[PDB]
Amino acid sequence: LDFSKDFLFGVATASYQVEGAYNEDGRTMSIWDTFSRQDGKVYKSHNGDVACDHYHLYKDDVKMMKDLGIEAYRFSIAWPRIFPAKGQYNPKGMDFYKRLTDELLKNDIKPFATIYHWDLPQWADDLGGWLNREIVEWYGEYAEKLFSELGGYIKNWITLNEPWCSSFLSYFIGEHAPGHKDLGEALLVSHNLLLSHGKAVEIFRGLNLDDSKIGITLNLNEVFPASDSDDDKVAAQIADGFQNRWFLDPLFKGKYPQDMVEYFGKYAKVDFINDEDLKLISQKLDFLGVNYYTRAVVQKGGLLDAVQIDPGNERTEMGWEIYPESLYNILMRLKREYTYDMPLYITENGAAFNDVVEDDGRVHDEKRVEFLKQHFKEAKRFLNDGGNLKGYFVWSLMDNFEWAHGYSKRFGIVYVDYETEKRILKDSALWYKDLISTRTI
Ligand code: NA
Ligand code: NA
Ligand code: NA
Repeated sequence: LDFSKDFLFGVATASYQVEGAYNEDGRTMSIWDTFSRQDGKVYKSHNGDVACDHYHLYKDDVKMMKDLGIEAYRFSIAWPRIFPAKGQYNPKGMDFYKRLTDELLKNDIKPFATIYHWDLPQWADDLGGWLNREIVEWYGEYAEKLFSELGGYIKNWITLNEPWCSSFLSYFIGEHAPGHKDLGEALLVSHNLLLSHGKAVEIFRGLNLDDSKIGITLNLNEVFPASDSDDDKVAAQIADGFQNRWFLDPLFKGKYPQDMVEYFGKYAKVDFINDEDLKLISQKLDFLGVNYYTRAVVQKGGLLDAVQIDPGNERTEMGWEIYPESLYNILMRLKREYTYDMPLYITENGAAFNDVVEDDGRVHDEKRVEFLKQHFKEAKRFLNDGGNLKGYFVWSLMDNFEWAHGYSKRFGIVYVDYETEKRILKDSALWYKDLISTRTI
């Protein structure tokens, strides 16, 4: 077999992107409910009030996954369902994740739970959010409650999804909630996110849950200089430090990357760095989840102003270059520089294309079939070169709410007709079903 029977073929979603039921069974608003109601923040003022209605349709969706042969399901847990007010636990919110995970297990699907996938409760943001160091304790209490109530259901835990997005994209670029534009704030948020991750790991190890694993998920790219010039080499180094090393180094080396500490320090405070915090941040993990989509080609441009070059190759509807070799290059880089023999999962990879249901009732998404084929071939090549890849989760199970793009970008292997909430298997889902069945590519 190209992929062993123990290899996990998975799919992934996130709570606010698919669940809907935004005001039901005690759920209160997250920063994204609020953000999507602010004019100009989200495409056509789309929001996740209803999304895919997965909260109500979860049994049908699990049956769909079973019929595809899905072996693992990565989802996130909505903090505002579990603690809809500070210190106020909501058993009805917990009950959803129990019946969801009970359904998954009874259909032979391994649950992978993301504790935080960007839907911070509005009550927490009103108290300062990720800028308030006290969030470390709020997050730890939330995580401990999940570990204690769901530890018999879920054995694979992910603390945070893509902390680069929750920090720089949300507080510096301002495209994501809460939408600040302040480099110093983004840097502090990145530190408090990592410290909160560390607190959850410390709680996790103290519980000593049998056969349970914990990790984190990072979106990673590969940065190419546009030319062999020294200017473009420095630009690539900064861009690589900004996207990848700012998170990889504290997690796996116990130290922020010094070139970036000095670079950022020309523009903002970096005084949050201290030894005690970096010891918590760098606690040993059981696995690393890698979210990979594309590379960047950069030339010198100013503060983080590298011009992004278009190398003229095929792209997705996001404008992201289709460059499968960087999946292998990034996995090898981790093996050789950061994670060594530690298990790796691809916790997201996928693509947005202009999907259309044709008169035959089918979605002939050939470009997504070819995209996934090329990237799974690179995963296979990593394995046959000795990489410790344990699974691969396609983003996404279904079309969903794509953050600032609303519903205009479709990432699913399953098409959702939002008017009816009908699920339509795309050709990529049928291709994936065959890959799982044959384990051959
Ligand atoms: Na939602
Ligand atoms: Na809205
Ligand atoms: Na580790």
